[PDB]
Amino acid sequence: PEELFTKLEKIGEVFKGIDNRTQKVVAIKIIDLEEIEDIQQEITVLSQCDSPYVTKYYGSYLKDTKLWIIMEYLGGGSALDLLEPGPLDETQIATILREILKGLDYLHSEKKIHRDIKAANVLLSEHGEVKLADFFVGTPFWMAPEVIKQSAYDSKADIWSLGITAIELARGEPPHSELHPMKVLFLIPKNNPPTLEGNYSKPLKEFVEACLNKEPSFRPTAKELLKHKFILRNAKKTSYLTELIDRYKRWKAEQ
Ligand SMILES: [Hg+2]
Ligand SMILES: [Hg+2]
Repeated sequence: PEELFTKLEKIGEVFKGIDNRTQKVVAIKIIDLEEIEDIQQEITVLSQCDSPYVTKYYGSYLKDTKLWIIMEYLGGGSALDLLEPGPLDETQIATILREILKGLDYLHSEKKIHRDIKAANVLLSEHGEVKLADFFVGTPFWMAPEVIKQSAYDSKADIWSLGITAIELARGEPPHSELHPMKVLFLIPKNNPPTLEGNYSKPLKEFVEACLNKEPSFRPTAKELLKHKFILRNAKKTSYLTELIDRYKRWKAEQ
């Protein structure tokens, strides 16, 4: 059946697997089909995406009642995983942001909206390549005020989410992280937008402020932000991110 792949360790259950034809590692999500419409939608979008900044989809298979979804394997962890040992520096922040922006620029140029940009959905390869993962929708802390209000929105909603993600990358968590999500649901539309507080460079605070404009048309586009002062002064080779990957592995081993 699906002996085109060898299931390795569990990493909806996700497994590391190996493509028997090439010996390349894949991620295998196995869903017991026994609502299916949401799974259905996710698969169609992934197969419609084709970018090095977006997790590759390799195909779906049915075995008995189980759907096998073959995905790009990325063994560096999520950006959220990499915050666990301690703070990032601004080079690491800018580098990660820059790659997310390339992914957003790709998606926004293809008339797509991610709708769930957050550090947990930014995945790294073992070599430090950064890609976007995981397809009123979103995760409340990162949701744009127009999304929460169930108002009309477009790709600018992702830009707001990018700003909240920039705060998460700098501070380790989004604004309001200690509050019940239902309270956050009224706070976001009501309150002044968050700002990055603490000892960060002016360009970084300015990058965040630009994303977090309550008026979506005043937020820059992903193309524009790729040329932001903070990105240009601070972003370096993605291969330098291996240091963060190593930091996490060491941290995770010590418990
Ligand atoms: Hg996609
Ligand atoms: Hg796409």
